[PDB]
Amino acid sequence: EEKEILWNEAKAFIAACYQELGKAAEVKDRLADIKSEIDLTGSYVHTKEELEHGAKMAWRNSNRCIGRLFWNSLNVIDRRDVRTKEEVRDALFHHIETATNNGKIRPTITIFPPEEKGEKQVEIWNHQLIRYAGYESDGERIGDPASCSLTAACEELGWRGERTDFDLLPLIFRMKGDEQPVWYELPRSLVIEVPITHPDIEAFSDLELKWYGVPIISDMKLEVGGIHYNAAPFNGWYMGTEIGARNLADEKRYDKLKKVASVIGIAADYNTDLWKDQALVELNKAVLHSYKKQGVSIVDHHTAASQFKRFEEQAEEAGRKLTGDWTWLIPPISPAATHIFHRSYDNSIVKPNYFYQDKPYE
Amino acid sequence: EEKEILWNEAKAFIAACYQELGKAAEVKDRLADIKSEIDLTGSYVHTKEELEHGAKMAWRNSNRCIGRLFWNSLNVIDRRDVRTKEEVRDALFHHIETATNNGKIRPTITIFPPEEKGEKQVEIWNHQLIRYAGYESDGERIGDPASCSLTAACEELGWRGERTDFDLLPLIFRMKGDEQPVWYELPRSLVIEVPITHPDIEAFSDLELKWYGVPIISDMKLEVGGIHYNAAPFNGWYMGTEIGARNLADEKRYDKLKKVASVIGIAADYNTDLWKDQALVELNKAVLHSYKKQGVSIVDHHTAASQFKRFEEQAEEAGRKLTGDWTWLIPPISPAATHIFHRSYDNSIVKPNYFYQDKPYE
Ligand code: HEM
Ligand code: HEM
Ligand SMILES: CNCCN(C)c1cccc(CCc2cc(C)cc(N)n2)n1
Ligand SMILES: CNCCN(C)c1cccc(CCc2cc(C)cc(N)n2)n1
Ligand SMILES: [Cl-]
Ligand SMILES: [Cl-]
Repeated sequence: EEKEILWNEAKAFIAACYQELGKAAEVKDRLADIKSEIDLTGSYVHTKEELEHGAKMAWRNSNRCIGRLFWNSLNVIDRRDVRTKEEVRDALFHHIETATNNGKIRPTITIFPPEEKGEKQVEIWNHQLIRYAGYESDGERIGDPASCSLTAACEELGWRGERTDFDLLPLIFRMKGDEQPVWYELPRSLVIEVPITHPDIEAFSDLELKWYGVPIISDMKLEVGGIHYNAAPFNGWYMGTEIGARNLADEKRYDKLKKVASVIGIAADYNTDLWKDQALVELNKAVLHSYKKQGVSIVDHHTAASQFKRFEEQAEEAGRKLTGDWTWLIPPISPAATHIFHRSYDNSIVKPNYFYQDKPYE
Repeated sequence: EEKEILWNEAKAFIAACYQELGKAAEVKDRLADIKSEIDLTGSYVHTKEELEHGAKMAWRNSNRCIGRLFWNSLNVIDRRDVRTKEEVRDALFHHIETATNNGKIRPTITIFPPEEKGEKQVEIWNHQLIRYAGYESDGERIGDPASCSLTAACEELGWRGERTDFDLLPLIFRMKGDEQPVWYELPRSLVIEVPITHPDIEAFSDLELKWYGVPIISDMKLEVGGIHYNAAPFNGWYMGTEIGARNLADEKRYDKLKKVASVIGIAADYNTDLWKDQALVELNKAVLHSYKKQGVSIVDHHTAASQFKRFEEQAEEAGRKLTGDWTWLIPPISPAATHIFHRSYDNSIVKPNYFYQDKPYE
């Protein structure tokens, strides 16, 4: 069954990929090569062209992603050659540096060797390559609650956080053959962070808020033509609402709305004053202002939705079916102000794509 | 097939209704009475208790409605006795008066005779009993665009609007046997309206905005135990976002955000300033403030979601499955600030319920 699944996925991907690349005449011979390769080895190896276009198609097929207009300019780094934990570490350091690009963020994916018999070659434990630690002990909450379990797992391995609200977690990953992951502290020179200030309200800096520049998801599986790249971290630039309406605002994250209300000079006592909504708007204005002022890439949700509208138009013009997940495409601030809110989307799963996988901690 | 559908729906409804009312021992005899009644007449007649509880269950089963905590206090008015258009008109005038209750809004439904062989006895053309007219001619848009087709249909029948931005549409409905609906101007003494002002910004009144107090949906079908009450107008009180984030804000409705931005003293030039979000918050604050100041019932979306959370808890405690439509339950302002955003809902259809039906205009 395994090989049959692989071969069927392979035929569908190669046909589609080569058609898009204008190389349809080569499909037959390539498929023959593949079929024999599967027969002999139990798997097959993507050409660099297939891997690159496959990663791009996967992004294009990501139903929940509003940022898909730019799918074809994804920067794909082929690291299927890595064999050592130093090579992996250095490839991850390099991804951060090249994606960050001094603030002019480049959407990038680094692709490590794929699973073989479902056996992972490299297993990345981080949810994002750059993320803050979280702690909870004796009623005291410090840092990002979303990172509590990973933070505890790191501290089991000999790492120790300073217990600031913004401790950078180390990179942590496990190699095939090793029982325990290794961890490496992030060189701070690699990590751009942005202090949050407000364009009009000087007191906003009193909150001492900041966030990191580049979100780099490192725990999803890239699937291309039946091959499972469980380790393939990717990044874009932030949409401001992710920081201002979720990371800093959610009660189960940094939970800052009451403190925001206070610094902007409004009462936080009555639902009918809409103080939470007002605080959310000002926090989200501060986030965009701060990233722009520092020269770090960011997009606001209105511009992002406008770009997504163009992605819809491009899909129809290219004769491709559009798929989307309305519940994730609408922004968490003023969603009815975007065209997304007012239409529906087919939530069908198309491959290549990115998929969740089980955490090795928890 | 018709009678079989009716009989099956009847058995399911009577069993459930009588169980909830603690009258399960009476189910068998009542069902016998019903089965014979269907045999002889082709239909059956609800007792006043069944009709009342059926209307309440229907509201309780309305997946898209955040206001369902109060389903059991719905005020049901049985008008299955009406036969003349004057009786219908007067029943609709009465609904407005009793539901309005001098501003202390009472959720109310008035139930007219049901369809017989799919033949309607009374056909109400209004979408809501109280709504503003809309006009479009030679590039000029006046009033509420959502009412353009109904307004044109009214003016075909001899009505003429003053072409203000807030013309009250007449009541319009058709009786069985008549080819044309009749229309009746609404007595203004029956209609409470609220001028929109802002608690802090005096200039807000310069926009000369207002809205009506009571939303009374009059074009949905109530279905109870296989009986189709196509004419059964119902009302609640508004959630403020319906007025401030949709009716006055949508580009295809009153489209006021640019004018709001100007009166609150902010630029409306850059997406990254989040001027639309800021305008939406202030407009929505003004709406709540204005209804409260005038003593007209209204709920803000935070309080409404808190009530809905209690509805969820009540459902589990009563051993009833909960159904909901996430896409409609989340408010259009700060949805992630509500618990609704962070969970999922089973969107299954349970009867009794309210259903869309074809418009007789358009
Ligand atoms: C260029 C800037 C980008 C922006 C602003 C953006 C924005 C977003 C947002 C807001 C989400 C919603 C998920 C959440 O909030 O937790 C999302 C989902 C997603 N994005 Fe993007 N994205 C971008 C680039 C990328 C890239 C480069 C990839 C991969 C190559 C990608 C793949 C995805 C995937 C797979 C999801 C769904 C994750 C899930 O199911 O939980 N995005 N994106
Ligand atoms: C008491 C105050 C009430 C509030 C604040 C409320 C709020 C809402 C809101 C915001 C919607 C979303 C639909 C839209 O925005 O267009 C809705 C849907 C609905 N409500 Fe309520 N509601 C209330 C009372 C009632 C009552 C009394 C009934 C019937 C007895 C009812 C039946 C429904 C139905 C059937 C829908 C779905 C309509 C559709 O599918 O388009 N509601 N409600
Ligand atoms: C619902 N999403 C769960 C968390 N995961 C797996 C996830 C996956 C993709 C994107 C996100 C949001 C963080 C993010 C990532 C990227 C690549 C870009 C961006 N603007 N924001 N999160
Ligand atoms: C998506 N809804 C389409 C318009 N319809 C049919 C509809 C039906 C029920 C409720 C609404 C919103 C207006 C309304 C009605 C009622 C009874 C209460 C309320 N707060 N708001 N609209
Ligand atoms: Cl994030
Ligand atoms: Cl309305």
